[PDB]
Amino acid sequence: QLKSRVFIVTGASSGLGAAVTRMLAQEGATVLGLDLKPPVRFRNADVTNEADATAALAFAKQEFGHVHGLVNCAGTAPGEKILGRSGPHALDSFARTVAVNLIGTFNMIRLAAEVMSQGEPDADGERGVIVNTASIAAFDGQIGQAAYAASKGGVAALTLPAARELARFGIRVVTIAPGIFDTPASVPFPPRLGRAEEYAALVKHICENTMLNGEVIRLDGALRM
Amino acid sequence: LKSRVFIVTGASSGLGAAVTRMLAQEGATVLGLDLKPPVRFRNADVTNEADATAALAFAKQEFGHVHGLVNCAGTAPGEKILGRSGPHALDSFARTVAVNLIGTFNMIRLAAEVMSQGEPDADGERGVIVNTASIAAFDGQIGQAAYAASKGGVAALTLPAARELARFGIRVVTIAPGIFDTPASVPFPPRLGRAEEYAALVKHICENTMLNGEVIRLDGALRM
Amino acid sequence: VFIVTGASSGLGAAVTRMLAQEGATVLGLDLVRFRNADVTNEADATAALAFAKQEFGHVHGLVNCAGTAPGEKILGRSGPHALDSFARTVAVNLIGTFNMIRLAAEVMSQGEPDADGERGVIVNTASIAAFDGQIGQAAYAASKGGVAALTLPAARELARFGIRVVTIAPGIFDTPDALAASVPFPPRLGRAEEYAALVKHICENTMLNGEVIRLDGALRM
Amino acid sequence: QLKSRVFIVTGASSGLGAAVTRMLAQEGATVLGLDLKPPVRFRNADVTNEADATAALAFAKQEFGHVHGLVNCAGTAPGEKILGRSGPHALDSFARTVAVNLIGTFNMIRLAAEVMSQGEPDADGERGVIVNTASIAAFDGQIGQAAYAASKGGVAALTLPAARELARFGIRVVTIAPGIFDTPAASVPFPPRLGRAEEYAALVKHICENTMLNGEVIRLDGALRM
Repeated sequence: QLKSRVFIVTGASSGLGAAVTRMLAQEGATVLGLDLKPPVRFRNADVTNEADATAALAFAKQEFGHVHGLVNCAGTAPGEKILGRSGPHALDSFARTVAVNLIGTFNMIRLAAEVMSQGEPDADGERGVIVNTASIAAFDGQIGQAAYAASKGGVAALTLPAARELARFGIRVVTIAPGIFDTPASVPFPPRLGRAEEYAALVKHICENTMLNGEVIRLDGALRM
Repeated sequence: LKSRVFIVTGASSGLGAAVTRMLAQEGATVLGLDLKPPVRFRNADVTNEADATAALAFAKQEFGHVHGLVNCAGTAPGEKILGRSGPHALDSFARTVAVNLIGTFNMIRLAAEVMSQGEPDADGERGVIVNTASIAAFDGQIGQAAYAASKGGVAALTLPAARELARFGIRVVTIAPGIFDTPASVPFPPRLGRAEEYAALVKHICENTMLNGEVIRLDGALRM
Repeated sequence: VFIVTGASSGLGAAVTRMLAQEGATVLGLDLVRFRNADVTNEADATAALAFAKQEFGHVHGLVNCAGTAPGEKILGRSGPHALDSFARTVAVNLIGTFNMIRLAAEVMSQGEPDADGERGVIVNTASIAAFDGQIGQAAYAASKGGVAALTLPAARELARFGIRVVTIAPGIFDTPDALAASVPFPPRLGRAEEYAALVKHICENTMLNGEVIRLDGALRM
Repeated sequence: QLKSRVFIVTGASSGLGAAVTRMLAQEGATVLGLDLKPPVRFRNADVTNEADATAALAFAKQEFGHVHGLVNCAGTAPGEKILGRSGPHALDSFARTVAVNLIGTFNMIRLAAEVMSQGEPDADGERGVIVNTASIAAFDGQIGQAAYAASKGGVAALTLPAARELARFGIRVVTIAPGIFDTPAASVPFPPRLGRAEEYAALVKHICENTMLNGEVIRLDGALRM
């Protein structure tokens, strides 16, 4: 049960983050939802920014004493071709998508983990769970997804060395790679957009299933782009 | 899962026994198949067409319609391609491939036919097929050619199967387990898996409609 | 000295061509010298490998290109997929290459290492269906998926004797229409010689081991 | 043949880029060697800076007339734990490794590809080949390799969307994931040794010649799993 477990949810104001936050709250969990702007406490923070990350962790210690969970859902999925009519893909645009998607989730990991590390382990020796949001684009990059695919491919790659290291402290790191979700016909089955709640239902299952660790789980109705 | 009819392979022990246990406790009805006795149990050779056919008739008559198939029939033998004795016996590779791959496919093609004829639930779903590969399919070690190749063919089966079966609202998902205690080096949890953990992933797969066509490693982050 | 499986046509025939040009000795096997053999059969394969040892005195290479790539649904108009058809595809594609691997490896076992310590190189033909199985390719995907998974345990064991094991997963080749149009680049069918060319890159580059290499023009089915 | 073809190579001063530049020179190719420090024409460039990268492409457009080939070999490979004795992994250190390994290769790719774009197709219809250098850590990330692994995982994941877009113009994009090489061992199954940079170069060459190789990541690692 997640009851009285303290989770940090990133991208918490909408989409996958909102749905995870909601799921945790229904399970009696305690949540710090973090996002750039406003839609269980909510704080504003740029996950990319060191000082904002630090201050949200300091808010967590001070309000709650412990952190047992981190769910990285802050994310941007722009579309932009490597060679546009206009000229080449903006460099800034690519660096920014990498900064939000990859650097931000790493930033939340290095700092959340420091804290989970200090808490009481459970019966299995578990101290913490970290879940990240990659995307199916990490494996099936479509035209115009270069930045996005590279970004989420970095997240997907990060899972295993993070799992191997944090195993020491009994912290799990698992990554979900979602397909198309109804968030702010092609799909073999079910032939429809994923509902955020289905994403959250997998998140909770990772939280509960101690043997899931170091893996990237495709959640995509068998879609291949 | 309550009042749903599931067929489970390798049901007399290990993963399959834990899956039958999980299902029954969820109020589902289970036809557990295995070669030898340990919810009804019936003897069957998952490999044999006629035998698999008869098992599916028993289920059609007896319980009426089939919702679920969990392939947990397998063998995990170990044999060098080149031994002091000589090269790896051919019979032996073929038997491992018969039980793991050919037996899984057989159970899929016949369970699928029956699910095909059933009525779709609230999401349009007519059945779920969960397959047991192995982390050997990606991390084969010395000694594991037969098992690795055999489980690797089950893994690759997943997607063409889900793609076709989508037509009928049948999902196909494969799990790739690591080391489970069935009949030290693991990163975390630094222990063998309990079979019950495998059954709980299967149950989550049953519950989560968006899981389809995927191979899910369940192995405490172990790379062999 | 090379044994090439499925050497009568397709990719096997181009592989025999390429080694023939390179001035190697080839034993072509199929249902430079040919020899009629069933890759599946424990006897034919032994007799084949015994042929090769007395007639040739060593074995340095094995290229498995014996294959069937047939099409059939899991639920057909008529009924379920035939079990024997499925078993037969697994047999040719997977049992047959394993049969050839266990035997050729026994011989390459007993030969002289070169300057890199290499006694042998085995190249297997998987397929992209092993990762992108399209509807109707369950048997094909399953068996070629078996091949692909074999590569690493096999390379890890055979490392002992300096035998490398590499698998190629080709996309669409003109071997025995605009499906071609759908391959991103080059937008055509692959030529068997290009396949043979990678077999050659692999025989040449000692660091390629234990890998499945896509040769598919960026195609995803 | 690589004869008369013009290549840009990145991290050209040592290790893998050096050996690539060597093999291209020996096959009679014109080579633009980019790197930060010196040991075919060499220029000093930061593959990460937009203006350095634009200045290198203009240079090679004016100087040689075309660009047919980009080989990305610039890269760093720090090890730092997520949670170290001192404290958590520095933020900016992680960014910096992502910036050299990932933002760097993308910068070169977007700019080279623009130029390759503007040339004539060769006999196979090919205007370019881009080979990237990822690493086995993209799939087998070891302890301490988080930043390196994510970086290279980025590079690996880029390859298919790039080949898919750039197919339109006949530019192939292929990524090699090398294992342990002798660049600035009883563990590798066979050969039980560090790879020589020449063997990396030889795969780069195989890729330039083989038109069917596109959108893929090739492990070049002697079957090592980290």
